[PDB]
Amino acid sequence: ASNYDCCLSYIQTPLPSRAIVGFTRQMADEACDINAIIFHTKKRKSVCADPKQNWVKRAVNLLSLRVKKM
Repeated sequence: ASNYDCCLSYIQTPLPSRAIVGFTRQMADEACDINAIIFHTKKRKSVCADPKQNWVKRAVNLLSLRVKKM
């Protein structure tokens, strides 16, 4: 096992969604072989955070209802 070369660079530091302005979902196939969360904080470029965290899943969660009509 080893860290892949997903987006620019994996989320070297998982920050709270309180600093996440925007984000998107990243599929496992392209430059990434795994799932990652293309974060777009207000003080950090496109961040790639694997959807296996509490902070990530929290940000992706609000999105799960956002990118899913109900």
